[PDB]
Amino acid sequence: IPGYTYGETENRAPFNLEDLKLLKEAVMFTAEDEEYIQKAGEVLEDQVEEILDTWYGFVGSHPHLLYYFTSPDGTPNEKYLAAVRKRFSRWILDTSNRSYDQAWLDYQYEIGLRHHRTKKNQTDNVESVPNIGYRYLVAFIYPITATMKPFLARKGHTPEEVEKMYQAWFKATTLQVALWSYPYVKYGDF
Amino acid sequence: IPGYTYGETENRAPFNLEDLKLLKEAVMFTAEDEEYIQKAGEVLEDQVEEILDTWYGFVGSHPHLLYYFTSPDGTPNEKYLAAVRKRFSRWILDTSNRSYDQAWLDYQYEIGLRHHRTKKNQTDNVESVPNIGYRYLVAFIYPITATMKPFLARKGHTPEEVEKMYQAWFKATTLQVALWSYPYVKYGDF
Ligand code: HEM
Ligand code: HEM
Repeated sequence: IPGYTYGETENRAPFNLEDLKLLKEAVMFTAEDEEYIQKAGEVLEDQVEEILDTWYGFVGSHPHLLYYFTSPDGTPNEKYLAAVRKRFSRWILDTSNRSYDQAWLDYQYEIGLRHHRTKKNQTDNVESVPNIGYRYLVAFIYPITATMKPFLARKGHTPEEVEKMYQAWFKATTLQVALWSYPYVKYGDF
Repeated sequence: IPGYTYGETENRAPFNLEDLKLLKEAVMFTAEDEEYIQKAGEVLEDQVEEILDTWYGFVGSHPHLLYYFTSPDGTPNEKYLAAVRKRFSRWILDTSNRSYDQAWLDYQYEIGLRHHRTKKNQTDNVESVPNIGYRYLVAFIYPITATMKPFLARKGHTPEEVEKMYQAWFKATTLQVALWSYPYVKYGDF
């Protein structure tokens, strides 16, 4: 997967497992969620192409969102979209299947950097907008969860079990966006 | 309510109603959510004392969270806790009842400043930790929604109605924390 460097990044994250422990506590994430996030992964894995179509369909319906994938002429850079899409697809699996350990934290730092002006447009060597306003990274916690919700019911568990996979995904997505804030936030304010 | 200055803030927010419309789109908030957030705060009005108890009970049971309300010697400042609790109580109603317009936006900027080192500890004239690390503001999107969830069902609405009130609360909470990122974010990166 071009551009995908999980576990082999150039930098160690500026946060460690003790930071992660304390943030899991803030998001109410426990060993029970670890179990249900894996089950979410099992439910979602064969539905990935439909998930991506649904996700990028949302992004594409709003010009000020599609904007972050645009060439200077205001049109979508289709090379950029395609390349990112393969890494997003793998992130769905990573969220479900990776241990949230130090290597995981290292890639969380890398993903933040990539949304931020620090590294945006460098992975795919494209000309696009320099920065994704942090306001929308936070905003997107909601649609990520709303996108996944229908797919978690299709395979075909009880409302009680679906709710647990959904709640685990919500906690896991919030935790990640919190980490991704690091390069956006004024030094010492994170 | 001491320190509560809604509609009476010193400054205008660096964001406007056009920003708010674009952020609402990013969190999938529509006229349909206005109706159910209104209903939510009709359901929640009666139960605010129990909600506050549950909420500060979560904060209180994690030393690194209770931390943010502590005096320099490490002990919780009870004056600070009781005063802020009155404004948080009002915020529950404001989220449900206020029209999200320019004056609401203005109070959003104020709330973010109060969590940040810019205005933390001034409203109540207390001496406490200087800054709430932004990682936890994002993290708290989760427990805030989890706390409201049980209370939204207790007035005997249908499961689809409860779900709709919850999803509206989730959208609205996410929208607010995105706006509160303003004083935390590197100038120009928001
Ligand atoms: C909950 C919030 C979000 C999640 C879970 C998410 C997910 C991801 C993932 C997994 C990648 C690939 C990372 C890699 O390189 O391995 C990525 C990159 C990217 N995302 Fe997001 N994203 C979020 C917020 C946003 C927002 C608000 C936008 C704006 C439309 C956006 C647009 C992009 C763009 C343009 C890239 C390519 C950045 C680059 O040049 O490297 N993302 N995103
Ligand atoms: C979803 C995220 C959060 C929400 C919805 C929220 C809600 C609120 C509200 C409504 C207020 C009072 C605003 C006013 O003055 O009218 C407040 C203040 C405060 N909150 Fe939060 N809060 C969040 C994140 C956090 C976090 C992570 C902490 C860490 C414990 C925290 C602790 C405090 C403190 C210490 C104050 C007083 C700040 C000051 O000195 O003015 N909050 N919060």
